[PDB]
Amino acid sequence: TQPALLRLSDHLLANYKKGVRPVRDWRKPTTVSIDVIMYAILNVDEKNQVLTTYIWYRQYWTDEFLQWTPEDFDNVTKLSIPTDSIWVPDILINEFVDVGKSPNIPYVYVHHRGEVQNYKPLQLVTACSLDIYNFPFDVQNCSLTFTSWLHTIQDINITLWRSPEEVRSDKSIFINQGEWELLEVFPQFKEFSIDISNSYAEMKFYVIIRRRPLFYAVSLLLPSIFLMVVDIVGFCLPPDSGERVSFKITLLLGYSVFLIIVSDTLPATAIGTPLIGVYFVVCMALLVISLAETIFIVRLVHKQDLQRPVPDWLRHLVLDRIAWILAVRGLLQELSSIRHFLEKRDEMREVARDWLRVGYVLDRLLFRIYLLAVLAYSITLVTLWSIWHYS
Amino acid sequence: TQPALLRLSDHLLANYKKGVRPVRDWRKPTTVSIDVIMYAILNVDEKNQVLTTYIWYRQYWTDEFLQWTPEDFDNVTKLSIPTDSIWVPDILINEFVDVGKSPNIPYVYVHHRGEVQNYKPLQLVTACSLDIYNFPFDVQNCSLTFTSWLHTIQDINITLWRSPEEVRSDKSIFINQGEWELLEVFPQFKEFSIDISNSYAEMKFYVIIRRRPLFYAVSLLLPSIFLMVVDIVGFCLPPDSGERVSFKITLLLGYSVFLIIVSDTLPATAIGTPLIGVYFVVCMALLVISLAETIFIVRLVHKQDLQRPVPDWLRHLVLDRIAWILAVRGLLQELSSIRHFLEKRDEMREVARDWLRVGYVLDRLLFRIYLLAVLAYSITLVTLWSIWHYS
Amino acid sequence: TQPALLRLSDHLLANYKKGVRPVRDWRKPTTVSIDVIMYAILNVDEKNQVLTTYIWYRQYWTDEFLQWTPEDFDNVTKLSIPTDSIWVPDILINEFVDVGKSPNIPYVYVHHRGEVQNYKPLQLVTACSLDIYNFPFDVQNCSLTFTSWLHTIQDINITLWRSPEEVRSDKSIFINQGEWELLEVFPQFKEFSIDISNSYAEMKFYVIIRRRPLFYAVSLLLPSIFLMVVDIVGFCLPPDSGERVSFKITLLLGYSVFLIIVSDTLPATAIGTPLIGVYFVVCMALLVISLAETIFIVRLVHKQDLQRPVPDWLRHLVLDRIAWILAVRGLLQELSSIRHFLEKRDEMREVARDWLRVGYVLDRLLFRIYLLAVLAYSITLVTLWSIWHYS
Amino acid sequence: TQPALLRLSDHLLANYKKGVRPVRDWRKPTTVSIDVIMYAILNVDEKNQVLTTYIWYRQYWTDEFLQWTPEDFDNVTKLSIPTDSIWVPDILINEFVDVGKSPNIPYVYVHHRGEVQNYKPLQLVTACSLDIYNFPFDVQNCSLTFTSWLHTIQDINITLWRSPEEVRSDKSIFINQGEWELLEVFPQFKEFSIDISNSYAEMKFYVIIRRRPLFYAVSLLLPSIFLMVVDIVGFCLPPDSGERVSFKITLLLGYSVFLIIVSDTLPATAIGTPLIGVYFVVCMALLVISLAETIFIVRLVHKQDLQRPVPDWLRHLVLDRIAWILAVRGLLQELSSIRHFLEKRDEMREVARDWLRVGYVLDRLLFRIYLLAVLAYSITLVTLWSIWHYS
Amino acid sequence: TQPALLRLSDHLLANYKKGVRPVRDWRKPTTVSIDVIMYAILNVDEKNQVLTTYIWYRQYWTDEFLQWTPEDFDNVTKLSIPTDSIWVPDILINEFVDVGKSPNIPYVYVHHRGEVQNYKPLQLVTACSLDIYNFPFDVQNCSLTFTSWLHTIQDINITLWRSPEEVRSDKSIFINQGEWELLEVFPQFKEFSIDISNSYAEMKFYVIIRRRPLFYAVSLLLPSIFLMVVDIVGFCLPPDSGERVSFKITLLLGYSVFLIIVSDTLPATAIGTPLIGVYFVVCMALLVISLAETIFIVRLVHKQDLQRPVPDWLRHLVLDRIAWILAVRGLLQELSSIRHFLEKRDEMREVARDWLRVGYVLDRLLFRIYLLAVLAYSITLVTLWSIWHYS
Ligand SMILES: *[C@@H]1O[C@H](CO)[C@@H](O[C@@H]2O[C@H](CO)[C@@H](O)[C@H](O)[C@H]2NC(C)=O)[C@H](O)[C@H]1NC(C)=O
Ligand SMILES: NCCc1c[nH]c2ccc(O)cc12
Ligand SMILES: NCCc1c[nH]c2ccc(O)cc12
Ligand SMILES: NCCc1c[nH]c2ccc(O)cc12
Ligand SMILES: NCCc1c[nH]c2ccc(O)cc12
Ligand SMILES: NCCc1c[nH]c2ccc(O)cc12
Repeated sequence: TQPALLRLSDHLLANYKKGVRPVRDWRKPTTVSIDVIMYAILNVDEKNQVLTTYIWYRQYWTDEFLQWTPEDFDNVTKLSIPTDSIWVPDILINEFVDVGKSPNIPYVYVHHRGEVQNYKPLQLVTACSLDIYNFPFDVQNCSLTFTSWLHTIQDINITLWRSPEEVRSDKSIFINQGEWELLEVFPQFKEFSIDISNSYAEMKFYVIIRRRPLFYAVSLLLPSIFLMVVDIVGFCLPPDSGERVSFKITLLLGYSVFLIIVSDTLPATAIGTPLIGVYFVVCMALLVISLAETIFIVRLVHKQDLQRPVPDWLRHLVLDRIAWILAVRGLLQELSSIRHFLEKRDEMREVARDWLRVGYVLDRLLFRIYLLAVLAYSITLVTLWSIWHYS
Repeated sequence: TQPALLRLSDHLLANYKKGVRPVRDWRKPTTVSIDVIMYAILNVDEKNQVLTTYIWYRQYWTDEFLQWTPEDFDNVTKLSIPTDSIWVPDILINEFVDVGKSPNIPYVYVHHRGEVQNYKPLQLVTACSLDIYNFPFDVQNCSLTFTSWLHTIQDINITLWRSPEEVRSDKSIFINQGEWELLEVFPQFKEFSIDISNSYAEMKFYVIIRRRPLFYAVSLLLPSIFLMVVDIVGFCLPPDSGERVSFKITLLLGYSVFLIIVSDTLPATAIGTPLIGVYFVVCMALLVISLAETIFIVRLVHKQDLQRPVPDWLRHLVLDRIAWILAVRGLLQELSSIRHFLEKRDEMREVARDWLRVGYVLDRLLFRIYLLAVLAYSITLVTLWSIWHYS
Repeated sequence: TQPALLRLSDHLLANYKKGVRPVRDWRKPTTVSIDVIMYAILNVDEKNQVLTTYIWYRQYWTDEFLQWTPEDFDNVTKLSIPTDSIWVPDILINEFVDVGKSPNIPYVYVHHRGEVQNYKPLQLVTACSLDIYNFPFDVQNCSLTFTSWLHTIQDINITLWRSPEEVRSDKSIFINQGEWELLEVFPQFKEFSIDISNSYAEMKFYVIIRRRPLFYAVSLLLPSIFLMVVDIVGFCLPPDSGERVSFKITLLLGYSVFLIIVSDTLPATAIGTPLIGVYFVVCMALLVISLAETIFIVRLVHKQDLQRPVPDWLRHLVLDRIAWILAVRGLLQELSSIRHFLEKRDEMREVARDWLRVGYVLDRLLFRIYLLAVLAYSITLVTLWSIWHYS
Repeated sequence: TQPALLRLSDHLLANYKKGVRPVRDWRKPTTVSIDVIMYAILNVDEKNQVLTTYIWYRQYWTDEFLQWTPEDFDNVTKLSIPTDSIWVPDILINEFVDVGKSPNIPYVYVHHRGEVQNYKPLQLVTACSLDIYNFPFDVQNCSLTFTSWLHTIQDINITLWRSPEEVRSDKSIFINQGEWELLEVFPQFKEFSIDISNSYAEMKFYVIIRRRPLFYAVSLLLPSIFLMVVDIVGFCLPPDSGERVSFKITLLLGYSVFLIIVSDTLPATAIGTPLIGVYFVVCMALLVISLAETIFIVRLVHKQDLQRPVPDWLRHLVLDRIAWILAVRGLLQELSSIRHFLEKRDEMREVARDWLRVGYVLDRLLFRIYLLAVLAYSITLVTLWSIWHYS
Repeated sequence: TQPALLRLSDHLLANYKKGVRPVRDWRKPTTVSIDVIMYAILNVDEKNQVLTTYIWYRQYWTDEFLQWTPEDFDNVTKLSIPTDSIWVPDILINEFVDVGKSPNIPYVYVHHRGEVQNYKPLQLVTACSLDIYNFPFDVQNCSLTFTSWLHTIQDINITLWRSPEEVRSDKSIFINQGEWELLEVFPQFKEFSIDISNSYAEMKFYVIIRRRPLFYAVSLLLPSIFLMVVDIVGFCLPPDSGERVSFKITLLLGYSVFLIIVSDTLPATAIGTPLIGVYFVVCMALLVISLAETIFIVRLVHKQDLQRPVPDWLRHLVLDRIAWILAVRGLLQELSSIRHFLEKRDEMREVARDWLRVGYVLDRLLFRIYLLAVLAYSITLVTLWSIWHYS
């Protein structure tokens, strides 16, 4: 006698004519209204200039083909019908490496005022620019864009639906102890035109994502502590001995092994320059210049050299002080010959005493240069931490 | 004359109207009833904060559009019809990296009471948090979530169908000799609301998965045995010789090679800190401080140094004791000169005898410090094993 | 006037009603009949506890909806119709990492007796347990399983169709010079029941796959030949010199480099323990205990030590024998002083002669221990080869 | 009373007959008109001779089945209908490794003049040849091709639609601070015929893509600065000592480690030869020839050798100058014997004085050879930079 | 008045009955006619015994359901209709790892004689055997196979359509400067039968693909040049000194590092044996036997040894020659004692003179053995190059 409410859906799906743009008047544009929220962001591999994310997407647009009345229809204000039989526009992410593995979920809402609602989960992995000027503290600024690809500015209207102050702080839905944390987003409207008389719609979502170097600080500052340890063990030894040389070549090789461990654990891109690794290579360069000085001291303690201290080295010293600062006859003859050979034997020692005073001064000079270099890098690190603390 | 039972399926599929929400009364919510079991869990790559699993999923929901009578229908209580022609809700896993490669299997059950049954195998690889505070013994706690994505709390009711005590212990179906073993799961009901007047359903499955370090114990405790072997071979040698130095630099390089073998075989994440590797780096730091002490002993056995034992080293010693604890004339002249040169020749030996007593005491002091460090780490390892044995 | 035979297919496809379970009587179960053959097996990556294969699958089941008569139909006993319009059950592989990239091939056979035939190529990559107790000779036992996922034991009957003796030896179709070779398979029937009054069908295919170590034998036995070469070059040298020490530290580092080359070329899993690498680490442990003995001999040739040979070393020796086994006065005074200093100069040599006899005996003792260890490992390797030759 | 404009779409979709080639006259070919723009190019992995890109594609073709009149149709000049119901040709990229993950976007334009418009985003990863003759400055020339795969030259006409001067410079739409930058493209028309009487259409897009070595210059020129540093520290030392040998073997090993760091960070292909790495291997070859010379000098300072300076070394020197350039008797006897033994003791020194003058000249000769080699490589590098600056 | 030609396609698609095997008489088999061409072959990763290719595929088969007349149909001899509405057989590649990412392109040709034409691009990555007996020159022989998977030998006839002499040389369509080049292909027909009374069709395409080692020759022959350089620097040094030992241990470690660089840049499979790397390991084995000889010479220059030259070493020498080839009394007493101690002091030198003549001869003997080994390997390399030049 009395059928169910499903015939009402037949009255919702009698003569719909799917495929046509749903408007009463054609020059009046239809209005879609969109919103986005970020549940949890996945990892950033960052080698391919790429980033991954997984967001929840809300939209609704006025369909105007469907009228419902509250009377005699058993008060079904909200009801779900499949999206494969109704109209849907094309809102797409751009600059993407591939489309995310998203489900279909064919259900959308219909109501009395005609508009159709849609919720969808979608993930996107896309190419975007990141700054690696400072490695442990990264800005990681990016921008996503949505557009009506096949429709124009008088075809589909873009509505953000929400006041930007509560868009600015959306931290109620976020996963704990993640590596990357978000601080604020910024919605704004633009337009891009390729040629004349063709203007298409564009919506953009500005994103600031931030990671803290809680793991990188302990694992990266302690190699600098090891640098200070090898610097202060390169301090108390006399420069004239070769034992510091035989230690420091193995120390340079072990330092290169430990730093290539750190740098292949964390490699960088071909676009940006990590200045921490650049300063590590500068330390390796200053250490091999120090090793050139070291083998100069190794050659300096030899007996045979032709070097000039009078014409120009005195000028360098003055410039430093100005800017920077019968058988008894045979018996006596043979014993005097023994005395002469013994005198030659301890005559060996006087040849190396003149050399030892010069190279120690030049070693202390280049040690002061390296100390000012380490102090300037410490000022640079404190300044970078203060700039990041300014935020 | 008499057709087959397939016309009965025509009576089951005459006027179904697929796509409408099947209810008699609209404000009365439909009830789905769900259950999950885990046949075998796949490997966890754990670098991407991700885990893989493969589970079997059971659900059934009251359709109410289909009535069957036991009389005159040849007693077909249970029969299979394809799922592409009937209604199905949307129950989805969240925080997933991609949807699993699952089959379609278009067959579902219909009965006399109206409800439709569904069995499906599904695998999911999803992002989840893991704790790497202690590397060989891992808690590996996680949580999965199912929800009605497009339906609300008065739309679809979630039913767990099974008493939680027999949910707590489900070990009848599990694969032997796997790396990861499960102990218990915990079903519970929650609700999340983003804004006002919008409350959606949520079901959560708590999972404890556990691996035993049967391979990691033998392969990780034996490097500590090698650490004790190199510690006790660093004990019996006299500190004044350079042979311990020339061995210990090669020993430190070989120890670094063997430990980078262990650590690139098992790397960690950028979020958590493996304290075993941290203690290995602490041992490398104490060994290079020991090497700084070692080259201090190498410089200590030289003849030329200006060090003060009287003003402050005696204060350090007191502080340690308080807190821690004619031709014959020419012949005689020349032979006396030979005696004088020979006296100088064995006068060389007395200059190095004063140094040798001090550095041995400081070496034994820092050896006691390292022994207390190894003993404290042994207490820490036994305490961690006891905490894991508490479970 | 006379149409073609395609109208016969219309008589085969007039009122089929796809989607219903095809039976005359419902409690009588339909019978599927299945068979499998393996054309070529792909590689096993074996790190993820996973294996890949590509097999050919034959099945046929009685449809009973389709009757053909040999009279007046131009003798079409066998004809092909698409499988998208007819019924098909669900026979699935389990414990799979993902479904194989298989084609569709929509053609199946129909005949006079009603049953429908199906041939399909399908590949599967699935998780399965492998034994790595012995690395070059692997058993590689596994089991695959097929089931009716949505049907019960009174719904679909499983038929193997072939006598198990000719299932046991199927080597006519196999690719030559592959790494993995199969020997026999074993078909058997089981049943698994999760809860009461619910019993589902199960078919299992037992598989023995085997690889020969023709590459691993030459590349793995020759490092043991190098171990015997370094053992016999560690034999003829006197232990008192440091030249064997300075060679053996570089030999241990080069041996570690060559063995990490072998072991990162062939790594193992986190579940099983490769005992060949375990014995390699045992050889490294015995070599560093030998190196501790070696530096004990290095300290043994020094002049200053306080060791006790009388109280306990004699007890150790007895235990080894029991279980294991005027101016002329000034001239004469000064020349006698020269004689005294020269007597002291060759008095240096007598202090080191007492030490040299003890450590050679202990070195030969630990060399006998290492020789018995290598001989026991040779017995173990011959025993393992004999156990594999037993098959 | 008055229906909407959707019935007009019914008048657009009444008797379309999708699947037929839309022409009035068959021998008159239909005309497609195409254009391409490059929004942002992705990274080039370049190991697989492959490159990735993401472009925007515009096309339109005359359909001629659809007539619209401006009168009485409410002025709908442009309207969107789905592309799944209308005709579309096959324009495909060739030599592709796989098809890009592109969306469907089922909407195309229809107008009064009959032609249908289509916009699509598509990415393609394809095999193409690149030149690695010079590593930091790469030409990276390539060519893409579009064709009508199933249609012939009298079937589909290809139209580029745009004047080639404004095709030549299209830099208004390009992403900033990318690694690869484009300069110009070149459109042209060709034709390929496999056999006789079969000629098919072809369109080709020539692409010049360019990367700047802003990261590679600083990271690659500074190893050459290190090469000059080790060259000038190999200058001031005397060749006769072994300290330069013991440094230079460790210097060669450290140089090989640093260069294998650079070369496994940036590897090359199996097709092209990177001449910078070739010159690095040439420097390693000249350094091991220098090391052979070095150990020749090491053997040169020994006392026992049989070498001929008279017959042929004088000829080599002339060729170099021409082209390149009672008891007292017992007392006296025994003291004369002491004099004879002391004379033998300082007779040791005269044997090594003759050798030292020759090898220094040959060392300076090969140092001049290496200096001319480094100077020629500097000329080569400046010439290559000038050729790239010519562009 | 006069409709278009699309109604003709309706006359082509009125009563087609898709899904039936199209024949007039059933026992007369339908004939497909196929051809293949290779545009460009992709890279071969060769670790997984796998190869990739991308080919163009041409086929046509007689449909016989469609008749066209040249009269009154406006001369449409060739026209395109979609392939989703017409019959298509199943021609598949076998032994494939996965199906290639191929497009759909739903357009096929129909004509007056009834047959339907099809062109398709398809790529396939498949498992196939390769020979690595000689590494730089590879045969790389393979075979592909096509078959009618679901049809028998009286169902579908295979036609190659082209004379085999012009199949033998098809080099008009091939990409320049690729790594792999093809020389000839060989078409032939076979048949495989699993059981009795079941014989299915098979077509096979034999492929010879060839790569030239233009990069491998320069990068692989120059390590052999380095082997000759280290061999000739191991020639001029005297064997009695330890300086050759201290160089050659570092030379062996550096040679192992350089060769593991070459061998992890180019690794091999677990099936085949690369004899170049085998000869490299043989050179390492002969060098460590040479190092055992070297440390035998190191022990040979010591003063304390008990070796027998008389009983058996003379027999070895004969076998080599046969097959291979008052106070004055106190003064005189004390000065004679000084003479005796001085006589003992230069009595040290005579003990080491007897040893030095033997080990040089044995060193030259093993050097001749290594020279014959290098000469035999040179003969082997020239012979392998001549065998490859025979082709
Ligand atoms: C299809 O082609 C045939 C072959 O040319 C056409 O037959 C001839 O067409 C010419 C062109 O006008 C006439 O002059 C001849 O008289 C035709 N032959 C005969 C026997 O009448 C045929 O007309 C073409 N079909 C159509 C529709 O034009
Ligand atoms: N799981 C319920 C879906 C859901 C809840 N809140 C949401 C907010 C936005 C969105 O796209 C989706 C949602
Ligand atoms: N072959 C059917 C497997 C099976 C048996 N019982 C089950 C229960 C739930 C489920 O998802 C699956 C199953
Ligand atoms: N994003 C809107 C589509 C669009 C704008 N400009 C374009 C240029 C070319 C093209 O294929 C497409 C477009
Ligand atoms: N543009 C069509 C390419 C093409 C030309 N001739 C061909 C022959 C065979 C084939 O598969 C493809 C082709
Ligand atoms: N070309 C058909 C291959 C084939 C021959 N015999 C078979 C038997 C079973 C099977 O799945 C496949 C086959």
